[PDB]
Amino acid sequence: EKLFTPLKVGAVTAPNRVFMAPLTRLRSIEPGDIPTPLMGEYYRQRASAGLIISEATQISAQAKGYAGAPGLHSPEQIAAWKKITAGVHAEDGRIAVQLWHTGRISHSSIQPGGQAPVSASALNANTRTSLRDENGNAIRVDTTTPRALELDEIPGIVNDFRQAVANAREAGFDLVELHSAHGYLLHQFLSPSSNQRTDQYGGSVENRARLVLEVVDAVCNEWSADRIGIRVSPIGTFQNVDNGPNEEADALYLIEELAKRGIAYLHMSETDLAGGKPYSEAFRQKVRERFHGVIIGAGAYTAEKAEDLIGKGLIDAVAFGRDYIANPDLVARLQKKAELNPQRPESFYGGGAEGYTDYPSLHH
Ligand SMILES: Cc1cc2nc3c(=O)[nH]c(=O)nc-3n(C[C@H](O)[C@H](O)[C@H](O)COP(=O)(O)O)c2cc1C
Repeated sequence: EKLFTPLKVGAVTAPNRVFMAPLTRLRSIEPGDIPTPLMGEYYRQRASAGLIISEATQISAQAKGYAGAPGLHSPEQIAAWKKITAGVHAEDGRIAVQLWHTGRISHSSIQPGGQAPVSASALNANTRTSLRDENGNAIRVDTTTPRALELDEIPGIVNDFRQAVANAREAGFDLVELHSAHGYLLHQFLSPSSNQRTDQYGGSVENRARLVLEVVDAVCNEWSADRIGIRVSPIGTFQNVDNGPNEEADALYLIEELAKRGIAYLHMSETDLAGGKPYSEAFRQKVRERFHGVIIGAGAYTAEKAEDLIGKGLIDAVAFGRDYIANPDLVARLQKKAELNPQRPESFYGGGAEGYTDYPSLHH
C-alpha cells in the first residue's frame, strides 16, 4: 500500500493519497452566496483526507452559474470561509479552494443585472444548470445563451482570478485549484467546440490556452506557484464540451506549458459520471514526461485502481467524489478495508443536513 503514505503537494504535506474531490453541494446562503456553519461541519468531518478540495467557488459575482454555490469575492464570504478553514485546521487537515467562473453554464436570472452570462463565444451550452425555486429547493433550468467576451474584458477575468486567490490566502486555504475542467469558462476557451474566436484567444491551441495560462501566471505571481493546482478534463466530452479533434496533442501542449510555471499539482478528471474510454498507460506516461509536480487522478476510481496506478508511478494521489460524500472517514475505511456507507444521490444537491452531515463514521 502506497495510498496511506505521505506526499508533498506544493507548500503542504499530505499524510496520505486519499483526497476529497471538489463537490458542488449547493447549500450556501442566498442572498450573498455565503458559506455556512453546516458546510463547516461537513468539511471538518472529512479533515482526515490527505487533502480536501472544496466545492467549486465563484471568483466573482459574474462567475455564478448555480444557485447555492459559494463565492470567495465578498467580505462576508471571506469571513465565512475563514471559519471553515479554521475548523479543518483544528482537526489537522489541509484544504484547497476550487475556484471557477461558470461562463455559459449559467442563467441570466442569477447574473448581475439579470443579463446573459459570458463565454468565449455566443453559443448556448445546451444543458441545464441548478437554480432554486421560491421555497429554496434545487431545480434544473436550461442554460442561457451567452455573450462573447470583448477582448477588453479579458484582463478583468484574469484579475478576478488573481483577486480570488488573494482572498483564498487570507481565508486560510492551504492551496487553490483552478477549475479548468468540465465545460466551465476556462474550458470553454480551451475547447474548439465552444471557442470560435478570431482574436488571439481563439484558433490555434496556443491561442485557446492563452487565457488559462494568463490566469496561472497571475495567480502564481499573486501568491506562489507551490500554492496553485489546476483541474483539467482534457480527454473526452464533458457537459457537451468536447476537446476537439486533436485532444491528446492539445492536452500535452497545455501540460508542457503548465510545467514551466512549477505549479503544485495537475488534477485530471478522466471521465464524467456517465463514463468514457479510460486513459491509456501510454498517455499517462506522456503526461508524466511533461509535468514535474503532483498528479491527481479522478473519475470512478476504486482504492484498487488507485493503488495500481500509484504503484506503477503514473499518478501520485486519487480524488474520490461520491465515496467522500458518503464516508467522512473514507481514509480509515479504506485503510481497514471496512464497508462503506450507502450513497443517497437524491441529496447530493441542495437541501440541508440530511444527506450532507448525517453519514456516520465507523465509530461514534
Ligand atoms: C455531486 C457532485 C458534485 C460535483 N462537483 C464538482 C465540482 O464542484 N468541481 C469539479 O471539478 N468536479 C465536481 N464533480 C466531480 C467530482 O470532483 C469527481 O471528479 C467525481 O465525483 C469523481 O468520481 P467518483 O464520484 O466516482 O469518485 C462533482 C461530482 C458530484 C457527484
